[PDB]
Amino acid sequence: MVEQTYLMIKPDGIQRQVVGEIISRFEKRGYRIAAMKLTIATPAILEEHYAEHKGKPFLPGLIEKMTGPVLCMVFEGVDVIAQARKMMGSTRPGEAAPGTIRADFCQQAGRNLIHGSDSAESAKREISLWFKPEEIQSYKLALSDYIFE
Amino acid sequence: MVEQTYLMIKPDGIQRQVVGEIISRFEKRGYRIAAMKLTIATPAILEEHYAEHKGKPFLPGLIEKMTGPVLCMVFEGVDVIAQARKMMGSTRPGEAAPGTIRADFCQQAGRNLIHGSDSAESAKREISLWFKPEEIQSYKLALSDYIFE
Amino acid sequence: MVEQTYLMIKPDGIQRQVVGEIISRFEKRGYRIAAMKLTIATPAILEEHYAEHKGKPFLPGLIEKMTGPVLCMVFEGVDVIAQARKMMGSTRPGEAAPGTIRADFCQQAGRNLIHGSDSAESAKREISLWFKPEEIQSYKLALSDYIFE
Amino acid sequence: HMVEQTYLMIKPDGIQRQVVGEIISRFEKRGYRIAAMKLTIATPAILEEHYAEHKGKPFLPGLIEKMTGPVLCMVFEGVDVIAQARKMMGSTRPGEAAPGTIRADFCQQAGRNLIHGSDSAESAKREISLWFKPEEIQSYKLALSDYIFE
Amino acid sequence: AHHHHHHMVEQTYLMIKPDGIQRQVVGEIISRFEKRGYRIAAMKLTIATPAILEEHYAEHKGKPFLPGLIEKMTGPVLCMVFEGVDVIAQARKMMGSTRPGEAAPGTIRADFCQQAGRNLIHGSDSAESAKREISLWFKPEEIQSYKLALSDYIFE
Amino acid sequence: MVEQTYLMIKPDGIQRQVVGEIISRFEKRGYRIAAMKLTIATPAILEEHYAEHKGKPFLPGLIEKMTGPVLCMVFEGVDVIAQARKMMGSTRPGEAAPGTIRADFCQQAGRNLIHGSDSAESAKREISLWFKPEEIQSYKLALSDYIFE
Ligand SMILES: [Cl-]
Repeated sequence: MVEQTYLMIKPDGIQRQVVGEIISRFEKRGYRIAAMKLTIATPAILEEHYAEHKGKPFLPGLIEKMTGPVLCMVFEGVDVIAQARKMMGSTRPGEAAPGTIRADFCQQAGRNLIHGSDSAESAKREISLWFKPEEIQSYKLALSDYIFE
Repeated sequence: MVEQTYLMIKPDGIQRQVVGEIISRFEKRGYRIAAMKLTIATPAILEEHYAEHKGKPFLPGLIEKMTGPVLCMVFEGVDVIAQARKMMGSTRPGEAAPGTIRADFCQQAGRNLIHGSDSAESAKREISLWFKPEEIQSYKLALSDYIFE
Repeated sequence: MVEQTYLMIKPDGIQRQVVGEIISRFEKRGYRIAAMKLTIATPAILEEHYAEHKGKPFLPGLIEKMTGPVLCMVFEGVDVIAQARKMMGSTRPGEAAPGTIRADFCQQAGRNLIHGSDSAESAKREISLWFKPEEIQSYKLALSDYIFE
Repeated sequence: HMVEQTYLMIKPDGIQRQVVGEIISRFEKRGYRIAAMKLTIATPAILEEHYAEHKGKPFLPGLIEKMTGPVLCMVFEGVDVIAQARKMMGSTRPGEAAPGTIRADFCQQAGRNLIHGSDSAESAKREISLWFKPEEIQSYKLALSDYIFE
Repeated sequence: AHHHHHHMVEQTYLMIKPDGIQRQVVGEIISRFEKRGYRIAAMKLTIATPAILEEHYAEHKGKPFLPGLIEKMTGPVLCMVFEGVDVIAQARKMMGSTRPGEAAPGTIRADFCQQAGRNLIHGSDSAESAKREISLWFKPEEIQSYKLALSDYIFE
Repeated sequence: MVEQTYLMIKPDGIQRQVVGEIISRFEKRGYRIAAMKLTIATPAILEEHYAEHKGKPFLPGLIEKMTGPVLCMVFEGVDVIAQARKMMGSTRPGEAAPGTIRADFCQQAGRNLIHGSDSAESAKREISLWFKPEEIQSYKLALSDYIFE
């Protein structure tokens, strides 16, 4: 049993031109790219994405920072939702562990390069929000026998 | 004065899991990602993509190799069409220069990891074939003053 | 005072073609390659290597997965037995720390890329199993004065 | 909005193992700004002042001897950079340092642990002044600031 | 579909010289050949001695530079066999010119080295030399036959 | 017989934060850092540095782009003046060979990341211009026996 998580490179990842490095970290574990799309995030979609924060004082500033180019991604793998969260590291980069994306690339939570789903429920919701069903691609990795038990 | 080229990671680039490395090579020069999407190429679109080879005996082999997951990309930069061709290297990896993608990653022309547009006209045609206009994203790189004269 | 440990790249490390990357991680700390040999592991030698697991339900599957090309290695360094174990990370990649081999490359314990000795006793036994004394090479690293206190 | 500056010094082992660029890249990767950088050869006299906290301890003479050689003096600027650089360097003893840190990734023993970084705000001010003249510290703004800082 | 066509493959003898061992760039060198989907068919660390080096460099017998070459090469070496399409000529192209200063950027010798006498790596110059060098440095049972799982995406 | 060349990372190399990568390319060949200093280039020193272009119409724009942070460097090696020029590649990145700094990082001559001396006479003049004598450091690389014949 594999699962799928929603990962999104934020505008700072695009603008600092580290998209390839981010993708490589997930490919390195044999996670499969099931979907990928460059878009420019808009306030209306971001308000849905961040619905859990509705009415909170920091939400307007969060939406402003995210209004820009983003790379929407779906990666598939064993326990990938929780594992991708571990790979990203703490929301605050100063607290994140060395070897994680936020620790290795970033300084502050408001520019922390990447978003990943926090749960199976949120991954399903986020994938549906950002991707159309036909944009999720089903194929098998050739090295599957050497990646999976 | 910048232009845009169509670059497509072929199924071998997906399956060998070098997508991030490929993207990083173009980001390294300050080329801007104007569009990106993962799809599974169909014979119908591939026949149009390779229309110049219609009626040639090798065309079905071109289509069969490409019938699989691909990463469609548009990169923007100065002289990017010709420069991306130089970065990919010769169609036959054995004839490509060290430091090019095909020489660094590949052995044979039928598995040469990546496609790039040949010319201004073919770039325009290929971008329109593989992307809808709403999928092309316009934004400015923050480091523009240090990339461009 | 240096010691030596036995490290073995498993068939998944060979087939995913990450041998050089694995070796570089150990070279990076100034560990010295004292022995190295590519072989195809057989059930007979694998049963002796994994003798502590005879009678366990997982042994037949472990032997099957290990019956393939392997890279046998001996590395020398201060505390290298325990330190290589730390560098590999937990047997289960999902529990391994960021920056370890298993966390960076793998998903499941049954395909976890590499073996390393767990103790001085096991290192001595494993080195003797896979290498004859004449295969252990003694030389001094040129940068020794800058590696060892 | 508040950044600080720390003193980081590549020790002679970092120079001789020719990993200076890799070390610098690790700090550049987080958007830390190079405010000062110079190659020098450390002398016993400056090392005794740098390591004044260890005066009288038995290990000090050997520490000075190993540090007498080429070093790269550096000042990096960023949010919480003093403590952050210590996190990135890892434990003084490489065997105790976390994977992904400089000491764990490159080193074996504390006496050859590749790099020094200030341990506090007071030590950073003292060490920056000790090793650098004021005119060697450069002020400029990173073009990527809007995407590094909140 | 995606399955490869049959191609004849070659095997070349590549040897990391003592400078490659001592500068601790073994992994980086191996990665360059793995990156193209070349298969490791054999690999062994040894210490090269004058007698075996004299046979390795038999074409240089009696030449005045041979003694110094043997001295440089007396030390730890990594013996390797890599397999791939046209791998003998391709590996030579990847190593670059004998003189690193003449080697093309992106080759091993241009990227790592300064002078011919410390140029990090040896590779066979022809099929006949590869057969002879492999026999010199490896026993027959040390050559391993297996197939790369990514063959359908490495080979056309 | 070794020589010394003057290499200078231009403001675009500082601002794109590729200083470490540049330094690593020269360290990779066993070139010795003999001197290194971060400064801010002024028009007065830049006019002397570019004295050969006195009176030419492009000189004011060149000076303007170079007025910013720069990393002054001296590297020592066999034939290092010519070799560093080869490693940088053509002044115009579009003409530069794959694997060179300018081809790998840059798009246009006006933002081409790095300067290197063009001759022994220019290297001696440029080192004297940008460094005080006491800033040149004399020491021997411990890897010398494995770098030099
Ligand atoms: Cl924060």
